[PDB]
Amino acid sequence: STFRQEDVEDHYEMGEELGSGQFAIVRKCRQKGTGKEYAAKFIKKRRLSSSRRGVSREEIEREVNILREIRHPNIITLHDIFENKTDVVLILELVSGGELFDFLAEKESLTEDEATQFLKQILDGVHYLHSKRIAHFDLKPENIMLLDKNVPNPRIKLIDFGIAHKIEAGNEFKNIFGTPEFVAPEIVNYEPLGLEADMWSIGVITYILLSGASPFLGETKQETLTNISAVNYDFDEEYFSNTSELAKDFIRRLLVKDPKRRMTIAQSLEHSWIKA
Amino acid sequence: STFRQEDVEDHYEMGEELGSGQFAIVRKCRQKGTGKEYAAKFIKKRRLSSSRRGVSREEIEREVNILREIRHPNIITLHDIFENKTDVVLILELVSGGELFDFLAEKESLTEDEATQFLKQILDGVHYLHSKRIAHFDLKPENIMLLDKNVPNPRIKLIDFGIAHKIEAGNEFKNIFGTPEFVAPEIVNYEPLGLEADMWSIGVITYILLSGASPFLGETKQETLTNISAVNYDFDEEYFSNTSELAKDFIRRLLVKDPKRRMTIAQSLEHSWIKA
Repeated sequence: STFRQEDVEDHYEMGEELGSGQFAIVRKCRQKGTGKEYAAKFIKKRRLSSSRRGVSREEIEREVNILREIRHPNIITLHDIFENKTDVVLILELVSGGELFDFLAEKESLTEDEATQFLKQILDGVHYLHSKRIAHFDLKPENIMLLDKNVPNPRIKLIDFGIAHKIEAGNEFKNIFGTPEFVAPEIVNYEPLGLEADMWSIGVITYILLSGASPFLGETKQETLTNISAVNYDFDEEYFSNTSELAKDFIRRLLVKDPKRRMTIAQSLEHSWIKA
Repeated sequence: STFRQEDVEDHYEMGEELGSGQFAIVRKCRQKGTGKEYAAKFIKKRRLSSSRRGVSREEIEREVNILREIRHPNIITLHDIFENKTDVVLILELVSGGELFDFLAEKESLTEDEATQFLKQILDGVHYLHSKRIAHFDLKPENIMLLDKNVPNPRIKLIDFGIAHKIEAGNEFKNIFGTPEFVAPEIVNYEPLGLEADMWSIGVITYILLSGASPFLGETKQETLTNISAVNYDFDEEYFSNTSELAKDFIRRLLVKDPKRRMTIAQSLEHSWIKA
């Protein structure tokens, strides 16, 4: 594929920095032709043959390709793609209403009806992707952005696909990526991956939505990963004293070591806790 | 343990930024009491209970503890430790002569006698650590700094211990850390770890010193890790056409999937290729 070999500065005005990914730098920008505001994602390119400062070209295309197919209200849109020697610049949809992580702390804990209002939107977005055999692999509060934060039940779009793959496979797909807190045991153990890893993440997100705490985080990175592979977590009455058995079951049907016994996305939408 | 709960700015002047680690920010600084120049490493602290922006407190102490014991000419020294709400600030020795990665590209390839001049110093530093049962876990050209770059056979000190552990164990130690290119298969497969992982890294460094290329890097992260677990590499005549069998053997006795059959640090110093 080929992106626009042009100066992004010619068509978009840069300013206010937003996210700060590993090799990704996000900046709030302004389209000159219309005045519309967009979000520009700078992806540094893997330099001279053998290096690690930057993302590989082949890995950048993968992300673009996925954003191209993608088309769903609860999911980000890619408008333009630029490129130069050093960086590829994805012009993306701007979601100004802040991350879900930010939103949580200020409420600190949601009611089950509120929690399911957020969850339904995720499950819709994740359902759409899984239909097209796309695994996000990085579902977490930081990649769940609200359109408007100051409305009663805020509406969300999913962001960041630098790690998403198409599981278009009678193949084998393994590797280690994502944030330790949210990764499924197969990623931790370096075992075959599928769409099932995202269902583990949602289980973790849901735990965080209800309790506020992360089910698997420990005092060290080592320990966080031990807990995940072991599946060492419990519904600590502290938070789950007044949580329904259905809500518990939903989470308990998603945090299952064996990816096959783990719930799928269509089963999650048919659950009594989520279903109307 | 307890660090200096004081403003680092009161005792050291900041300026020129050097490295840019994940949660670590390195800055070149100047001691006020003497005028001596030091390197200040800012470590962001893991914030409200459940988070990932920053290193855990327990993980920061571990690094400090290791730098405290540490005492060897080819190894960095920790002078002071400060702390505030957000960051812990390690005042470290300043190594101005740039990274080994930087040095390589401008040469771009070393002679075996030169290569062993660098290697001996590493093996000495790594030997000292392994004696005290300390595994660096992050041996790579970016963590190997030269004192003076413009001298014939430059002298090096090892840096960055945010990932180093003491393998003081009738215990189990597993987790995933380091740069994909240099990590040993047991880290990739999430299997028990020991001092042996560092011997894999040196094998990789040595390959890079002689050839310039990284033995296991592929076009994607997935592929890089496949090659490591598989141990898929060959002495490509392109680079190794004129490389000695001893140099080959040394590398070949270090890139062994099974950590036990892999060479130990004392065996590496007794090798004909390294030994006087």
